[PDB]
Amino acid sequence: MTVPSPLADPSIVPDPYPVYADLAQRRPVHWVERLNAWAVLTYADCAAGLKDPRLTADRGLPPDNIFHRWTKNVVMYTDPPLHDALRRSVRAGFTRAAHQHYDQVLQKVAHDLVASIPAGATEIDAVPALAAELPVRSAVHAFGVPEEDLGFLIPRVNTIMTYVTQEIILEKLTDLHTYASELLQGMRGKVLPDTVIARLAAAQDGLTETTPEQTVHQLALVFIALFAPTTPGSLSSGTLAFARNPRQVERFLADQACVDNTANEVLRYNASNQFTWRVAAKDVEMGGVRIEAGQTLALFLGSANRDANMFERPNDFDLDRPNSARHLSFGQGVHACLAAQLISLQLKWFYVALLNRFPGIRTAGEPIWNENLEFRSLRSLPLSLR
Ligand code: HEM
Ligand SMILES: [Li+]
Repeated sequence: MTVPSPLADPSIVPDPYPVYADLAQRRPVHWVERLNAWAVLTYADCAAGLKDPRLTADRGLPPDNIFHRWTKNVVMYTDPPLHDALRRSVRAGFTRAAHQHYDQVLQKVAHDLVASIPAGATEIDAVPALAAELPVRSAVHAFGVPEEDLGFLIPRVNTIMTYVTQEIILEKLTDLHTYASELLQGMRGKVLPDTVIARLAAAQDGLTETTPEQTVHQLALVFIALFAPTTPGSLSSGTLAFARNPRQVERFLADQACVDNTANEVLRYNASNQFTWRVAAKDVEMGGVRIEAGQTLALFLGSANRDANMFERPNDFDLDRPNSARHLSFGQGVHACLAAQLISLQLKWFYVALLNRFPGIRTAGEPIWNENLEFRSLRSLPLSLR
């Protein structure tokens, strides 16, 4: 627990993959002091870890604080059986029928955003112009966040997501709860019909295994996830991958199977959430290391996704890869991303619109990355359009 590791250093965020690969070969499970946790780097160990009921997500200041009340009442930080009740209680937003509707909505929203870039424009910064914007348009039109309430919501989520005191974070999380409960009573903006939130709102008279107060907690989680840097990061990193791989732009334009695999290969190529957290409920052994009950683990999804044992030539962005769907960028098992299909639709329709209008995208200078590996996301992506 005293051996140095570079994994929590901002210096590796621009390109963490050679670091992951060097460390995995020698110490696939090892202690990272700045994370206060055991890093887990291989695909096999990350996948086992996500499936392991001995590893809890219940990670939970005065004891009645809102962070504790929130975490103990949302799917992301609870274990079965409560987790499973909480997850069933939001199923109405994410049915097969709902996704057939979101498919159509997201095709149009992505098309219209890309079409708003003048055809004669020669350059853009694809992060603010596109990657930051499409998730907001999707939040409004697919999820049903009222357009008129974005001024309230987005800056508060940005503050909560800061890489600012503990007091301020508790205040903004309190505000999200206030907003969520008032939204459901018609006191805030108008929720568009047939959206995720409209469906959840209509389901509230039918609760059987969760409480109205838990709906409020979970909606606060949804707002944080919606405006987190994860969706922008996926959009911008995939845009960079196409800009650096013109042969894959060609394959995308030539082959519907490549289009169909684009969301998953983009997600595999760069996990936005490069690691997620677990706590050992009981002693476990991983990577030859005895991890004791109570200790924290960081499962490096981003490393797993470039493990050559699962993905041959893992550093190739390859739309013809046959097993891209095995990526761990949405996790796996109990806590697998609630919005996985919504996100993959958003990604698919973005690249359809982008590469048909601007097949000639290329970088116009070096991309600039952020400094937080956990929520890894380009700050700027200067892009020539022609
Ligand atoms: C590219 C965008 C996104 C990525 C890469 C992503 C990634 C993830 C990952 C890795 C997990 C599993 C965490 C774990 O096992 O500890 C997860 C869970 C979750 N995600 Fe996403 N997410 C994205 C967008 C969203 C959005 C927009 C929403 C809005 C609803 C969302 C809602 C959730 C929820 C509620 C969970 C917890 C599910 C449960 O515990 O049962 N995610 N996500
Ligand atoms: Li940043």
